[PDB]
Order: sequence, then structure tokens, then C-alpha cells
Amino acid sequence: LAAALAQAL
Ligand SMILES: CC(C)(C)c1ccccc1
Ligand SMILES: CC(C)(C)c1ccccc1
Repeated sequence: LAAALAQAL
């Protein structure tokens, strides 16, 4: 999940 969201940054 972390990667899925982190892509924003
Ligand atoms: C630790 C998080 C998931 C916030 C992150 C990892 C790698 C690049 C950007 C964010
Ligand atoms: C340090 C960066 C943000 C390049 C990173 C750490 C862990 C996973 C993916 C990227």
C-alpha cells in the first residue's frame, strides 16, 4: 500500500 500512495511524491 505504501508504494501505491508514495508515487504522489
Ligand atoms: C515511506 C513512504 C511510503 C512514505 C515513501 C517511500 C518511498 C518514497 C516515497 C515515500
Ligand atoms: C530514497 C527513495 C525516495 C529514492 C526511495 C526509497 C525507498 C523506496 C523507493 C524510493
